[PDB]
Amino acid sequence: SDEEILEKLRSIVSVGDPKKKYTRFEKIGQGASGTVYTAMDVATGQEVAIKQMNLQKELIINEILVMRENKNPNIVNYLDSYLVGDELWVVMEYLAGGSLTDVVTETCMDEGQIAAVCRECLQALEFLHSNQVIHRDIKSDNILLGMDGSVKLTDFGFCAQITTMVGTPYWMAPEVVTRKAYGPKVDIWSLGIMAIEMIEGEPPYLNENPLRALYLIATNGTPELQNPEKLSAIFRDFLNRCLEMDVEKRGSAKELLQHQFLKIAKPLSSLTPLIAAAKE
Ligand SMILES: CCN1c2ccc(F)cc2N=C(N[C@H]2CCN(C(=O)NC(C)(C)C)C2)c2cc(Cl)ccc21
Repeated sequence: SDEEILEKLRSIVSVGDPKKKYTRFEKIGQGASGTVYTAMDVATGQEVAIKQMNLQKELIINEILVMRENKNPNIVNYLDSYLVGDELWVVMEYLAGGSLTDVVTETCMDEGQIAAVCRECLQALEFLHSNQVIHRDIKSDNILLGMDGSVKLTDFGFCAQITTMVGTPYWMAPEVVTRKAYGPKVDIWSLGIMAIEMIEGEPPYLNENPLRALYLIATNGTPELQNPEKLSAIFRDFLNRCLEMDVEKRGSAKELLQHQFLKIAKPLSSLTPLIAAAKE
């Protein structure tokens, strides 16, 4: 029953006032789905991320329980949740070293550094997909980095869902653009686009308006590289497996974690000078 659901939700969310438990709020994102802030956990002295969502309920209960019971080092993990009147606040981890967008727009990554990042992102995807969660918004903006090179996937555009056109145009799979065929493989396509961001600094068609880019992806399908000859055969093979037109042929996160390209990954510490240079 209706009221028995609101009482179950009230029993699952954390006790306390998040306006008192968190301080130094700084708005980092906003859209029609909600607001994202960074904040300081008063008790722990750790920087956190907080998503605030209004009325837009039994699904909420299972979704909260799933993220509270399932943790992974390559995602910003659920820390707490609160009901503030009609709003639901979700507190999760945060990394303040910067985003992969900062790194790719400011610095040049080598194949060893791209392989390390791809591996960490693939581990996050494998975890989410095993919990029937499809991200739908994989892109460099959603990869937070720690100063030590640690990698955490976030969902600050509110796209992830347990299995309306969702995502960011340049990173969308063709089957999402043409028929909204969401599935784990759209995250693999998006990772392939993010791997292109790491080589060229941008996804394909970034110079075009986002709506035209949809028409370019729907017609071109598998995007072409500017200078493929500058890449190893193993990296090129990894990209082809991520950007396969055939959904079935496209590699899963589990399969791609076995790819020979990831075997050349440099330690995550190799990203620290890029993070530092991208920050300033
Ligand atoms: C905040 C942790 N979080 C997560 C981190 C980083 C990400 F990139 C995605 C992501 N999304 C998850 N679940 C989805 C599904 C439902 N949901 C969601 O906020 N539900 C409400 C609004 C709270 C009810 C997003 C997720 C899934 C698992 Cl198994 C573990 C942690 C998760």
